[PDB]
Amino acid sequence: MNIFEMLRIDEGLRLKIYKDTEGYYTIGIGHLLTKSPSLNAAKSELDKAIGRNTNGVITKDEAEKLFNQDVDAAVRGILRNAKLKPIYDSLDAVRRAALVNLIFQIGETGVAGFTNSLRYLQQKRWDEAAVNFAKSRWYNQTPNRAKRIITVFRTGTWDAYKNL
Ligand SMILES: [Cl-]
Ligand SMILES: [Cl-]
Ligand SMILES: [K+]
Repeated sequence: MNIFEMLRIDEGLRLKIYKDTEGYYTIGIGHLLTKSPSLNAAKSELDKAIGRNTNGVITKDEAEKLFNQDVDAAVRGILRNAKLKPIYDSLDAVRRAALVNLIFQIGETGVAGFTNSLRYLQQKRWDEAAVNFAKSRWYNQTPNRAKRIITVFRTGTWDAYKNL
């Protein structure tokens, strides 16, 4: 198991523009295209992303391409976040992956309300952070996925992703 496989399990793989759980235009492996309700706009974003005139459908390889970029950028931004880096730095590999996954999903803006949960992680108070993470819109709107992420934050093992 690793961040790519993990996120690959959580976001799936779709080669054609689709709407995510929030109803936004996305493609590939959870690659958000825009929060705009306009399909054209989404398609434009796609075109900008891939670097060609696609008409909403991409190849597997392309999809993977944007996914690599996505993971990398997420990590990179966590590292540029003064509030985030310390957290990340304090965690073991598995847990870090959970953190990247979370940010890949909700973004820094998203991660912004997790202050208290992040702190419990920092203090290595696993169970408490776990309870805390659950009290959030994030958990409420994507409870299955949240639950896995949370088990990883709590346990430090990939058990939750075993068998998926
Ligand atoms: Cl992009
Ligand atoms: Cl879910
Ligand atoms: K998805």
